Amino acid sequence: ATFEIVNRCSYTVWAAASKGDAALDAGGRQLNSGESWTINVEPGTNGGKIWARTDCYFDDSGSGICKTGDCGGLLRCKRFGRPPTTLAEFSLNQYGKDYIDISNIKGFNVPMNFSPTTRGCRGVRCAADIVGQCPAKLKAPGGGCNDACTVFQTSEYCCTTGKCGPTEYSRFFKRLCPDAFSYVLDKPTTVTCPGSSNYRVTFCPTA
Repeated sequence: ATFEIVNRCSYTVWAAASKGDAALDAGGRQLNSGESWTINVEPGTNGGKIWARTDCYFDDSGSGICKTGDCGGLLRCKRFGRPPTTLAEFSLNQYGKDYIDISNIKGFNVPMNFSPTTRGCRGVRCAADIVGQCPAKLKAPGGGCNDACTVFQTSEYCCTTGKCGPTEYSRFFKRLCPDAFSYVLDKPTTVTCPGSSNYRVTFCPTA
């Protein structure tokens, strides 16, 4: 499958794509405002994620740091990024279907549209100003809005026992972005697409 990753933000983003134990394609790249990066993801990929990182500095060897979404200080991510990270999530070619979603379970840093470029299913979007509205206790100093599990580390926020309910913090994410997961047992906002669809992730889709 092919994914076009488009930075519509007015600021530079460092895109990342990983399946947790390995990079997808090159795994990461600088995207200036307006730049597009097309990657090839292998059919049958399970648990892929795409996200944006902000305020990064890297050297020549590709080591450095980002203020949101850092993946162990590498430009080319091999594993997942440090919250807060708005997450595009996908599993491809699972019994003839593709499954996509946007997730706020690891917080929010950049607004995002996640849409197919082929036919047969709708896209999902989380483009509200979650950072600006972020509750005081969840604001990440580096920018972005942390999830309650990252901040407080309780069984309720992290759904550690497999049972947990909505919280005042999860309801904040859900009210601004109903189409994204707000906690682990949120009623699924997953979209079912035909197998081997193609996709576009757009950062800052409206502004």
